[PDB]
Amino acid sequence: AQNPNCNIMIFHPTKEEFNDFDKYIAYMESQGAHRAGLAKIIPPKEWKARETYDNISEILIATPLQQVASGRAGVFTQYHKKKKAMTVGEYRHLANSKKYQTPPHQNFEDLERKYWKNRIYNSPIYGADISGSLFDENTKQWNLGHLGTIQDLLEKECGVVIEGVNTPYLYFGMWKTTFAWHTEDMDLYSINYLHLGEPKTWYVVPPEHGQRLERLARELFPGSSRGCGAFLRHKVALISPTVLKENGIPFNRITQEAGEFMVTFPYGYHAGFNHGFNCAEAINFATPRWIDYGKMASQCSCGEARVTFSMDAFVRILQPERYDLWKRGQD
Ligand SMILES: O=C(O)CNC(=O)C(=O)O
Ligand SMILES: [Mg+2]
Ligand code: NI
Ligand SMILES: [Zn+2]
Repeated sequence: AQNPNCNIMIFHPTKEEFNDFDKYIAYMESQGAHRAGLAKIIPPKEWKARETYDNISEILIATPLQQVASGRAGVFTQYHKKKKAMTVGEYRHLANSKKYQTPPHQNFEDLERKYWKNRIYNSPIYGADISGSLFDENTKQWNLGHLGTIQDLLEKECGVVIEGVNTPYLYFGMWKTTFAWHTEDMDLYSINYLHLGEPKTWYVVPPEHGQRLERLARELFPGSSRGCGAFLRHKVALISPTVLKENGIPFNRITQEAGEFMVTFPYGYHAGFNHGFNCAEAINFATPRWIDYGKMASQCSCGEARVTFSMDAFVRILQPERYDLWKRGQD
């Protein structure tokens, strides 16, 4: 078995190897990359996403989210308080202000220490989940707006045509902005490109050990767990690396820098934080190997998780027994 310790793997495809996206994912999996739940892909030196980032300041962040924490430094939840609209240029200025800017630090490990010590005492503002793309239309390789759609993949594998569309999302971050522990909708893959700015640190649990994280989460968030049998789908719970190690949960960590891709694999729980002002693009995708994960994915039916239009058909076709309950949760 390749990669039996479930380490995060880093790949350096050549320009030739960068042509065929699906082929390269399958190659990474042949080397055991999926066992980690997360891989890094450094693009060939000949590649670029677009020419410059000089003209992005007028993008609108219609609903910036202030991420308010509750709990203790290593075990907390966050809620999202909606703020007034602002442009990317306004948000960048806010991220760089004394109130929000990254503190002085020695290296990524020192900043990580500071994050986990102090995150809860601040409420950073996250420009998350903005439909759109920063890839140039002329970028032919690894262009996250030109991937094969998940509806086409399901149709190809299973023979059933379904409604729905699959488009990317932009994330404008600042110091301490946080993504809570989660797997993707329907335990899909994700791919994330860090277009510009400061790094993003990731934590990940191997898919074969995801249920160990779920059991810890139920213990640590006992009210949330009574409320919903899949409450990590709410995307509000944080647990630090120190707490995971104390509880024997297998995990890994890595820092993504501008110009790098990350891929999350089906049922790979992940969480993390941004170092300072940045902009990432991400989208979900599927392969043949995903179908079995999609058929077994948990679902939230309590009402909280509320998701896109396109998840309806995935539940309907892959999980017909669960469909009626899940849809009630949507309504
Ligand atoms: O960048 C973020 O805030 C969150 N991203 C992801 O969870 C992802 O790309 O799968
Ligand atoms: Mg602009
Ligand atoms: Ni994700
Ligand atoms: Zn729920």
